[PDB]
Amino acid sequence: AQYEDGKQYTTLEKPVAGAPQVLEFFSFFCPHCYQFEEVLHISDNVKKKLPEGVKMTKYHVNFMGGDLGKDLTQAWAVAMALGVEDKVTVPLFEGVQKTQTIRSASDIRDVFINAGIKGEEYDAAWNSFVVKSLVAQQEKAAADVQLRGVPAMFVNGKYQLNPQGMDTSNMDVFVQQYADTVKYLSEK
Repeated sequence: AQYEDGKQYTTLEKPVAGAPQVLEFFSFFCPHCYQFEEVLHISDNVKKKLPEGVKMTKYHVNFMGGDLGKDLTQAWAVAMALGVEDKVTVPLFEGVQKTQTIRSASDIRDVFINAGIKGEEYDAAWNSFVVKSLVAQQEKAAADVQLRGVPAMFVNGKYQLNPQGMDTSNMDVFVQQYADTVKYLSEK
């Protein structure tokens, strides 16, 4: 067919029940993830082509970047709790990979301060049990799919996107094939 199991996507031998409809995993340390966010804007272009009533989840992972890696997963939980993802995603990517000015939890916090989250509000969330359960949700979702690499995207806990099977001569064409593939899998 035009979309083939094993080509633009793969099928989980062990499907995950009750998984989110579209579930993306990334790391602020991950070079292709930087590309997906800052150059390709994958999450956004997928959103623009997803149907009605299909919600999108994006989670951070621990397995890159050691101690700071875990700090960033917790920081992403803060971002989700406060709803400031769109304000901190770029400065966190650039802080880790471009300028390399993120070297500690305190430097992560600075990004949120600079984006206008109040210090007391950040520190309260950081230490909150609401954020602890969000960190657990992130870990469990990754565990559920045996996640070993990023970026990764799953549709309905059953299908994993396979971008290596797509043409990358043209960025925009690549993005639409990716988005269109997510839409296809979504309607499966």
